[PDB]
Amino acid sequence: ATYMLPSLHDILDQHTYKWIFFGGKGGVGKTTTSSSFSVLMAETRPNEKFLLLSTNPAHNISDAFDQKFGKAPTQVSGIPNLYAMEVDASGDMFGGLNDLITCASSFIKDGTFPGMDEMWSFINLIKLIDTNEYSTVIFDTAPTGHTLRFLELPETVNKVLEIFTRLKDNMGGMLSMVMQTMGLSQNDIFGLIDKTYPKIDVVKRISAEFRDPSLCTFVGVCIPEFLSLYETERLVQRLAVLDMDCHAIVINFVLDANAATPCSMCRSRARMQNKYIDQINELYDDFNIVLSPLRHDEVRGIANLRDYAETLIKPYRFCWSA
Amino acid sequence: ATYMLPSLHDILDQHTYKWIFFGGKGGVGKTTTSSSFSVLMAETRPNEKFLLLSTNPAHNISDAFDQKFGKAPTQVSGIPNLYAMEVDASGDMFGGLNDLITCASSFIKDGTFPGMDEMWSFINLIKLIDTNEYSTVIFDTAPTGHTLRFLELPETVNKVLEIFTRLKDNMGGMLSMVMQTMGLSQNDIFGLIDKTYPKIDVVKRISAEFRDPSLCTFVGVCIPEFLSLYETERLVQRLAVLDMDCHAIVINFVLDANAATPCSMCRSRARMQNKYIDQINELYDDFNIVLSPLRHDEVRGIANLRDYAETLIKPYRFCWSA
Ligand SMILES: Nc1ncnc2c1ncn2[C@@H]1O[C@H](COP(=O)(O)OP(=O)(O)OP(=O)(O)O)[C@@H](O)[C@H]1O
Ligand SMILES: Nc1ncnc2c1ncn2[C@@H]1O[C@H](COP(=O)(O)OP(=O)(O)OP(=O)(O)O)[C@@H](O)[C@H]1O
Ligand SMILES: [Mg+2]
Ligand SMILES: [Mg+2]
Ligand SMILES: [Zn+2]
Ligand SMILES: [Zn+2]
Ligand SMILES: [Zn+2]
Repeated sequence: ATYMLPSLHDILDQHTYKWIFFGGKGGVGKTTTSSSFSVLMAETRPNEKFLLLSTNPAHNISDAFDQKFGKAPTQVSGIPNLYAMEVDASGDMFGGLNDLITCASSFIKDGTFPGMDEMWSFINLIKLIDTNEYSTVIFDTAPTGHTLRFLELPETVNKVLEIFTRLKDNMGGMLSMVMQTMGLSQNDIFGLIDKTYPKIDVVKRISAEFRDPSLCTFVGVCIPEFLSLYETERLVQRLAVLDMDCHAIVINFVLDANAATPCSMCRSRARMQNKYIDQINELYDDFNIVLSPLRHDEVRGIANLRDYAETLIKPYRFCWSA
Repeated sequence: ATYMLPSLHDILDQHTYKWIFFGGKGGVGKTTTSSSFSVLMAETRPNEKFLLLSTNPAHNISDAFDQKFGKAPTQVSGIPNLYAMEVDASGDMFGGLNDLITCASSFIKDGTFPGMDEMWSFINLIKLIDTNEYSTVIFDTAPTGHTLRFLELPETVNKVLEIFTRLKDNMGGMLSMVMQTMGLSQNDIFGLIDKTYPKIDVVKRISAEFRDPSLCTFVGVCIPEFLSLYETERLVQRLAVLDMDCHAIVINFVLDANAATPCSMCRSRARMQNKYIDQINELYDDFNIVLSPLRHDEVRGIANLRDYAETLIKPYRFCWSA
């Protein structure tokens, strides 16, 4: 009843995608899967450019590729259309606009809203992306429970733009209060609003692309174990709240073993995994469910990232397959 | 040359310990190991009381124990001297002191130092711990790269107490500025400083216990793979910076396989693990290195947490052991 191909081949072939996120519990393969998929995209689309971004403060993209990446787009050895970059947590208009915001917000209740650094980090990031003309950006995220980088900016944008309105109108005398508090002219304050409003508008427009299922999708990564399914349920619910598309899950570390497998370790673990794979098949029956097998070695270097990518688009046949 | 028992038995038997942290890369077994060890402590010391705290916003202690825990100490089924609690991120003196701090700090450069919520979260936590009289608190931390909860408060304490000094002395007219800015009397400001200074002093005294190797130790958890050793090196360096003791690592998911093991998956993976275990044996030759074997099933429920704890103090004999 509506066979979903157990692969990311449809995502790979959907060239409208501008933003692709991979996420899930600690240790499930976010870095391995995002890195492998970004190689697959780059090698199948050599006439386009791609950016892999780590937003996990525990950056592991360098060690996955066995190549030193930095805080600026770095070209991947052997895949010259692929760039990788570490994004850290949180010009001089920043200082001025921030002070204007923090002062003006304290004129109303709950007026200490966070993520003004976030906004400026993100404005910088759009700088790079338009300049270098990437067709798609791939995110290697931090584990679930760690706040999703950039995904709440639409609510930040809204509070800033309403403050801009209040100041322009002198709503309840906020402008007078700010001028008298900061010793700025009406023209100084209007100058800060006017010069930065286009920057905010860009943030508004790209944040909307996160919520457009043609431009953005979020791929879940999990292991077939109680705690990882729990974290996956909570990631899927949080993405619904944020109006962001998630229709694909990669189940990683899948054992190629059954009741007839000699190894008693692989045999019993495969029994455990079977319960949780069936639970995922049931719960997410409209998703692409990709079975990424346990490999004989860690997934480091392009040869390994390439082999890992093959099972993202060519569904692996397990001894226990139908 | 200085045989370290490959177990946590010395830590288990060291009753001076008040604070024990478990940490490491995403997915390596922080929750499993902290939960198991906290059961072991509670069952070996039934006449004392123990608190297990999750500071991973992705709280998994409930699912590890298969018991619902909340935001207040919850008594563990079958282990009545053991309590478990989820600690979330960030009375009315809070609001007032915070406003006093944020105002007074802007009178000097870099005067926007973070973690005033942190401090108040922590003051609350010491409340519970002294009241309920726990001999030891065990922390299930967030992954490496995620900021270590409560461990930077000594530097927060210092900036607050110097502001207190400045205000008391009217250093460079900061007191006048604050009185005129906030419309408080000298006596109002002195009242806020005097009433909360004892609260700060408590934070100062307990933060110091984190840095006393008789009262506090940090146990590393890793898997024998490149990325996990990298994250472990970076956790160990960060704990040196913070003057916090780390002399124990648990290597988890260790395969009981060698060249003679029939299973080609377990045989090759054991070859990979062997390289990284030898690297850990070399690099951390003054540490307790505990080998926690891969188990046939996920570690959920007290029976499993108990079995897992046995290999924390009784070193497992592997087919490949000396
Ligand atoms: N299918 C697989 N078979 C074998 N090893 C794998 C597989 N997938 C990932 N690995 C290895 O497992 C480890 C964990 O993977 P990875 O670091 O990609 O996870 P993560 O979700 O990014 O972790 P973190 O939460 O720490 O960011 C790595 O050492 C990686 O090489
Ligand atoms: N030795 C082991 N053998 C088999 N399964 C294990 C072992 N240790 C842990 N597990 C299982 O592996 C999974 C990951 O462990 P756990 O959740 O404790 O790691 P963590 O470091 O707390 O992860 P996170 O970074 O998400 O907080 C769990 O499903 C747990 O039951
Ligand atoms: Mg990662
Ligand atoms: Mg955990
Ligand atoms: Zn195709
Ligand atoms: Zn003993
Ligand atoms: Zn096996």
